[PDB]
Amino acid sequence: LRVGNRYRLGRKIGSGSFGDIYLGTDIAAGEEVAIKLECVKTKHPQLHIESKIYKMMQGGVGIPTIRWCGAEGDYNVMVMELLGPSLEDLFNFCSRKFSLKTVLLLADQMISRIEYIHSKNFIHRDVKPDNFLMGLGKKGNLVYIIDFGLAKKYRDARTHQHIPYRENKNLTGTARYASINTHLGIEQSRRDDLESLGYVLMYFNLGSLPWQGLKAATKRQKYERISEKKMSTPIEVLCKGYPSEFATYLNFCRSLRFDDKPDYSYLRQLFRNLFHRQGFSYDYVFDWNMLK
Ligand SMILES: CN(C)CCCS(=O)(=O)N[C@H]1CC[C@@H](n2cnc(-c3ccc(F)cc3)c2-c2ccnc3[nH]ccc23)CC1
Repeated sequence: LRVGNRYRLGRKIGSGSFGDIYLGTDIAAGEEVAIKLECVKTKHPQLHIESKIYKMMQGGVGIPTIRWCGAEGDYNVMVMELLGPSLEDLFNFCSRKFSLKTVLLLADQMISRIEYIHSKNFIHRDVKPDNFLMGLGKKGNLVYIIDFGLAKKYRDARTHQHIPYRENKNLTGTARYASINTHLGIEQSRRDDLESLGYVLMYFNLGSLPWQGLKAATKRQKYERISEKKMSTPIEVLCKGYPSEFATYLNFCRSLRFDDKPDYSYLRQLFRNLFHRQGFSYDYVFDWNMLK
């Protein structure tokens, strides 16, 4: 099917926080693209809201370029430059084992993406391996962040007024990577995006997390059981047998005040110093690059 007069819509490659993802073609420029379709007659319309967030992020390192946004037949449409596999897919493909070097390469960029998003007055609130994609081709060394479906302003663009402290709030993101505060029902802010990244990095290190695969009656009960496990697992127990840097990072995030601007620089320098002790070079040879 034609889309925006110059895009041909391919096959469904997967699914977003809302809407389905297709792998299409920019017929005119001969480039493969990604196309998010959302039903026009949907009760909870978002794509246009999401689009405006992607538009504010344009020109950022590790932000996918919008090609086109429109309505066509039954569908609202966003067309992005095509990106590669997610870190969840690359991790599955690497038998759920990343070398310390890959974890440190990823962590350096991922902190930087989260910092760029915070600089544009938004929190992500669904930091998880699925929402980081590697580029293709010459961009194969770049971690991209995607999916602003659950994202939200934390400060007014002009006044930089932080949102107010609120409690009694639905766990909206992914339970596995949620901050301890998020489980307590506190409004997500910058520190929470970074805590989540912290649980994502330890997931990369361990192959899983201790609160992963908990049985219960309902989703509601499972979340409580995850909260209970997270809060009763000390950070030094989670990170036992891994470099102290992972523990130091999570401790620093758990220390951050609701409205604190995090020291992104410090946290990058944390893993950079360890990178240098380990004698690794920043040559962007990830584990999946070594497969043959
Ligand atoms: C349990 N299993 C079955 C579910 C796991 C979830 S999944 O669906 O397999 N995960 C992948 C789906 C595609 C990917 N993705 C999600 N949204 C966009 C997107 C595309 C266009 C757009 F305008 C806005 C956003 C993409 C995506 C896919 C490929 N290239 C991309 N260039 C920019 C986004 C993107 C995330 C990774």
